[PDB]
Amino acid sequence: VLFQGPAMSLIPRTERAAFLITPTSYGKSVLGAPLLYFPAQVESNSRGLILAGTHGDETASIAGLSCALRSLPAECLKHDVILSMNPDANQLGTRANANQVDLNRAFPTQNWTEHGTVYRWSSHTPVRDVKVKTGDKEQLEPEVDALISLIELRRPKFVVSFHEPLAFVDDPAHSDLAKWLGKQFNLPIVDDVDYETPGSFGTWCNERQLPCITVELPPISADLTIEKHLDAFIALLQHDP
Amino acid sequence: VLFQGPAMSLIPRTERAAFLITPTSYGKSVLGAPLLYFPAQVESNSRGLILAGTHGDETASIAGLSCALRSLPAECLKHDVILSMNPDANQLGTRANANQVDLNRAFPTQNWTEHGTVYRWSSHTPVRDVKVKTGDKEQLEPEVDALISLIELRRPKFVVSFHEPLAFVDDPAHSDLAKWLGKQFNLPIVDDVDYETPGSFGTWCNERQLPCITVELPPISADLTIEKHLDAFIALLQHDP
Ligand SMILES: [Zn+2]
Ligand SMILES: [Zn+2]
Repeated sequence: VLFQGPAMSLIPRTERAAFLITPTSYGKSVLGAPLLYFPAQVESNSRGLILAGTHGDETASIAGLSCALRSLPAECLKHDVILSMNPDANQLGTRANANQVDLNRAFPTQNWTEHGTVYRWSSHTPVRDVKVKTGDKEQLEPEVDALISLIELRRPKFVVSFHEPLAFVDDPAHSDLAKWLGKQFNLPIVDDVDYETPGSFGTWCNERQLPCITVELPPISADLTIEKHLDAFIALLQHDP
Repeated sequence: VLFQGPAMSLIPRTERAAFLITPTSYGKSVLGAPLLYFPAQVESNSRGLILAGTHGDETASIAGLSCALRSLPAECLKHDVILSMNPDANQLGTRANANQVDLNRAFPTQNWTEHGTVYRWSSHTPVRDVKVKTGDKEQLEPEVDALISLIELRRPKFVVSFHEPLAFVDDPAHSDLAKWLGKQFNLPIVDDVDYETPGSFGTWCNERQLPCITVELPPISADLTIEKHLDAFIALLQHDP
């Protein structure tokens, strides 16, 4: 290697409480909060979508993505960013939205059904047994409906979605983007996990041929996320795949 | 000791995604989300107020308090509960609200001023230097205004407020409640920290003679919070001080 590639130049730390990009609303939550995204600032053929907050209690990734976004000069942002697609679940401290619907079981995939499912209470609980709803067959959850119209409208080339706490990069298709992510975040890659489950966002994306990678952080606090992984998020925000 | 006091009886784990208490709104956030509290269910002379989410990125305590609340039989709840008093900052992944105001520097205390202050970027950053607003002298932030009317209306006997990541129980007055909290959460007690700062909730409470204890968790994930401290939150929700 001939020289270390340059350090990213960043908004000064002292200025980082501000958002220099005014977000645009793409909808309204069940409780009536606005759903927000920060539009990409660079024109390019590989503009995609970086997303967090599918599950309202997986917040280390929301904090890391928000800190990264506010650390990046505004004109460097290559992708649309949604800090949280489920704002009600964030203020309720729940995995599910305000109707007790797991939004990752609520996309209208071909195999979607109305029967509920169960999620795991905490990472060391031996079984998944917390009952959770998967949606109404007549009407999408508004956070789902809204994310779907946004993707229709903006056409990202890919989505990277952040979760916790499974500690892996979930790759739908042996792809370089997933390898690059595993190296950035120092996490192992697994191949094709939950891309067939009724209503998962990965299932939904595969049906549309949309590359969708999920990065599952380990169970780490927001503070450790900022201190260990800030650069990995910032890199991602500027990354060409 | 003659026998171990009885285990708390809890809603079955399988049923815990539901809230059995319908919350009441006490206001609206800057972005227009509802501000919610769950009313105490037991009549008593010592009803108080348990609160989290002053800072939008301190979410381990929101998750723990929300999981505790949904674990407790509804009729056992002795205190009002606010899972998050700053829902916009939760969906934005920021410490400050949507106007970049630190809500713990925004209460109308006697010594409140309009000058901004600075908070610490992460727990191992050597100085506080992230600039942050403290409010408008003509008008309260709506999350502050709303919490203040709620306290006026309900008259709690005490407030316990959850923060992260300082790892201590901040006691304004050498009190038993703070000792009981330090023992429950296994955290050291410190005495009179930040109860004089302009606009802090502790300063504001002291001026009204309202006992206000702050529990600062260490920097821990939500998952570890649920697994190590769930019982400590559940106990608190039923505790007579
Ligand atoms: Zn998740
Ligand atoms: Zn705090």
